[PDB]
Formats: sequence, structure tokens, C-alpha cells
Amino acid sequence: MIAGSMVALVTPFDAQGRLDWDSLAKLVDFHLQEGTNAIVAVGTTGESATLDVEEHIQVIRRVVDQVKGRIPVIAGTGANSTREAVALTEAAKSGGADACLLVTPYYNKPTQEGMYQHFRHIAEAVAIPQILYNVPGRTSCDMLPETVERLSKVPNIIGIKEATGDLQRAKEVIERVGKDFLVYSGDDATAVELMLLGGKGNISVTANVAPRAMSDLCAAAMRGDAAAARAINDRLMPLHKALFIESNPIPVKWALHEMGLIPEGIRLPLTWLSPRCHEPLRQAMRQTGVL
Amino acid sequence: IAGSMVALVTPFDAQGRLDWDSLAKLVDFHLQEGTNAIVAVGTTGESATLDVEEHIQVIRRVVDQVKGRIPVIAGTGANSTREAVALTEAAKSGGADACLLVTPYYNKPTQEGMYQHFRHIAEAVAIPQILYNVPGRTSCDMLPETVERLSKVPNIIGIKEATGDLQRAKEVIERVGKDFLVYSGDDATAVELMLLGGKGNISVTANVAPRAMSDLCAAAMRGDAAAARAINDRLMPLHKALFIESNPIPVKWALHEMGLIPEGIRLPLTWLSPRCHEPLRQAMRQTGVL
Ligand SMILES: [Cl-]
Ligand SMILES: [Cl-]
Repeated sequence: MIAGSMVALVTPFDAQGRLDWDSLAKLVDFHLQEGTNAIVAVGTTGESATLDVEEHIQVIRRVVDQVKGRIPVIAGTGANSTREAVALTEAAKSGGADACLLVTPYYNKPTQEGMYQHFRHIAEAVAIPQILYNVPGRTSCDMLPETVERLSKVPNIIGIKEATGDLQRAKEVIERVGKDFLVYSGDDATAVELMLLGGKGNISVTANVAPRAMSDLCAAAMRGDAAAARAINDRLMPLHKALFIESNPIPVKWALHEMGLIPEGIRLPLTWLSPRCHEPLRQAMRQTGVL
Repeated sequence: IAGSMVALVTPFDAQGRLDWDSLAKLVDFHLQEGTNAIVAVGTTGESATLDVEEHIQVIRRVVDQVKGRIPVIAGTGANSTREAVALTEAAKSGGADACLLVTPYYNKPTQEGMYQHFRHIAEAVAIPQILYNVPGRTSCDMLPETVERLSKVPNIIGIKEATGDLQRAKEVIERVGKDFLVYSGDDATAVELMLLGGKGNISVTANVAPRAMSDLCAAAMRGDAAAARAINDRLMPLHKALFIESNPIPVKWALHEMGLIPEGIRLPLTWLSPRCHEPLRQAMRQTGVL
């Protein structure tokens, strides 16, 4: 089921920037062992922007083939061209993905109607479940709740990753969509509150490094155990903050390399975490018991 | 590379196919009306929805028609350094005089990552390169300290500053060498950026008012503030209405109304909403374009 703690998985690169399949296999085994509910491969945390079409499908198949159906595998397949998004989404389907996550078009600032038409088009073009993703702090556009509600009535559009961290927005979306349309957090610091409001999962950067804790956090929030959920969240807060001290996924790749899970590669225009940021993150990782 | 530089639309037919005859009409319109350069396949040209093959073909077609009469600048930015290098290499082979490279959108690089991205591209491809800062689209802002660093890299010849912030414009102009040229990417304020020492405007409004834009840039660049401002003030209703919905949705409606292009635009962009037709039509009539 496409709910709970879903890791926004990094894509590990060796120091020359090439895909590191051995390291990817370690990460997939770690999630399998620690209670992660789903894996999101080749999204923003996975450096979607710097993977070419051939690499995008390679990663998806390698994750799908290793997971062997044990938990869902969701593929990032958004683009700011409708045509490209269709091609990425068809590739995910061919690759064996259970669902796709599609960011709102970045850069070109479509109207709300253009957002509707874009997602309506992709939903009809490719028969795979699709999850919308609203992150205005990256895309420079905001899919408003009225538009989310319209798309919630389309076949194959199963939910939304809402990344604004605006809990008034979360509540408005949750109120306006059917109970079958699931609202997931895209903001690790506030995800507990979004799930307590009725959301059904967290597509999480923190989960890369604290998957068991995040799995426990989502389960607690999702059953309404507010005290338990907030307790884990409050303990993780320094790590949620540190993991965005420079743009995600720079901090989390540093953290995963410190854990011995991945190599030091990251592709331009992203850079390895600045040394001025290493202390706050290392401290958070020790404090939460991750390292 | 200076003056009124049109941020040229890419015309499509009703089924979304490239309309080469319409493109040629537009290039002739600019040649006749005093436009000083053409920026092909940028933001106003729907770079996002052109595939690699289409991108280069548009550049090739514009270059070949222009025949050296005015500079042709190609939009070649990307949010992957690897992609940006390929676009830039392609434009150079295609005969572009320069390339315009947006700062990486969506993935929010650090300032150091911006430096390394642009310096890599400037080393990789021997074609003049113009930086492009537009935080309202990219969700990152290239700060003047980074602009200055890059202004020392060979091959990096200028910057299109689209923030509309004239204190930002002044800071950039003061920090960089007199050889590194600062161009406006905000039509409403471009006149002031040129009066501050900027050297052109990479303009949406020039698509529909090329003569007026050319006259405005020439006045601003020789320091005739009164004449530059009077032209700009005249055009202001059009500058505003051309962003009533995200550019290039309004300007494509305007160019179709003028009879210059067909009514095609590629998803996720949509044809101008009906409620926006009147204010734009009125602004075009007020300003003498229609
Ligand atoms: Cl971030
Ligand atoms: Cl706009």
C-alpha cells in the first residue's frame, strides 16, 4: 500500500559521478530491514535533474528488481514539459514501478488550468498510478487546493505530496478531496502534523538516515497517537533541520557517506556539503542516534 | 551585443508543430523594425517544451536567415551542467553568436555550485556566454558576489538581470568590469537599468513593439533620460499586460492578434484565458501595436 514512511531515496554516485549499483543495493536492503513502507527512486532527492533518460530507467529497474515486490517502488517522473513527463512516466511503467510521483512543472509557471491539463493528459496517457507533487519553493508555482481537488477526480491520480509545510493548506486539501485520495507530506519538520490532520504518509528525506524512526513516526501519526508521533518528531527535529542546511540532497548525501552507505559523488550543479555545515549535521546525527 | 534584443517566441501551429514560415516572418519583422539582436529558444521561446532536436533546428533556421545582419543569441541553459554543455555546444555548431544561460532551476544549487556550473560551461565551449538570473522562475538567486566572480571567467561576457530590482542592477554594474555587460530582463524597469550603465534589454515587449523598443534602448543608452522615460511610460500598459498570465502566454496572443503567428502553444502552457483578452487588447491599442 502506498502510504506511511516513503523514503525519497538518494541516487549514489561514485567519486567520478557514475551510478554505483553496489551502493544502491545496500540502501535498498537498509530500507527493507528498517521498516520503510515504500521507496521513491529518481525524484528530487535522487538528483532527477542530472540523470539522463537512460539512467532514469536503469535506476528504476535496478530498484524494482531488487525489491521483488516486497514494498512499493515509486518513480519520479515529473517534468516541465508535458511530452517529456509522459515519456518518463511510460518508462517507469515499463521499468516495473508501482506508481509515479510527478512534480508540478518548474520554471515555466503554468496557470492553474495548464496544471490541470498537464496532469489530466499524463493520467490518461499512461495507465499507472500517479501522485502529484506541490513544492513552490522549488518550482516557482503553487498548485492551489481547487486544482488539487479537480485532479483528485481523475483516474490514476491517487494522491499528492504537499511540500509547503503550511498546515492550513494541508487541512484545506484533506477536507476537499475524497477519502481515497491520499495526502502525503513533503516537509519532514511538519509531516507529523499533516498526518495527524488526516494525511497518510511522508515522502521523506530524513528517512534516508533514520528509517526505523520515521516508520515509527508515520505509524503513530497515522493512528492518531499524537503524543507518540510528536515525541519521535521532537527528537528528530535537529536532524530534520540539519538535512536542509544546504539544498537537499547535499546534506543527506554527506550524512549517508558518513554512515558508510554511499560514496562521495554528486553531480554539478550540486556540490558536496560545505565544511561549515558538517558540524551541525554530524551533531544532529549523533544526538538522534544515527551515527 | 547590446540594445533592444527580442526574447523571440517560437511559433507553433494549432497542433503544436513548429511553424517555420511564421518564424521567418518574425525574423523579417525584427530586421525591418530596428531590433538589435534576436534571442532564440529562451524562456519566451518555450525552451522547456522544445526537444533537443527542435532546439537546435530553431537556432539553425534563425541564424541562417539572419545571415550575420544582427547577432543571434541562443538560449542554452539547463539545470544539469552536462545538459547545458550539450545545448551550448549545439548552439555554437549552429552558428549562434552567443548563448544565454539561465541559472539552474528547481534543484537550488549553492552559490559555489553556480560558479562551478558556469565556469565549467565557459571552459567547455568557446562561445560567448551570458548569465541569466530570474529567481522568480528558478527559485534561486545568483547574488552579486557570484556574478562578480563569474565576470572574471573567460567566455562569460554579461548578465541578464531579470529581478526588476534597480539597487541590484546598480550593485552588479559597480562590481563588474566595464567589459562585462548588464542587460535587463524586466521590461518595465529596463529603461532605468540602461540609464544606470546597462547595455540592453532582452525584451518580451520588443516582440510586438520592436521599433519603440529599439528607440527606447537607443535613448537610454546615450543617456537621454527624458526621451527614454517618455517612450517607456507610453509603453507601460503593454509592459504590464504582457505578464497578465505567465510569459509567453500573453505575447503569443498578442502576436496572433497582429497576424504574425498561429494559435499554438505547448502544454503545460495554455492559450491566454478569455478574461485577459480585453486588458491586453486595450493595452495594444493604447500603444499603437494594433
Ligand atoms: Cl532544500
Ligand atoms: Cl511572467
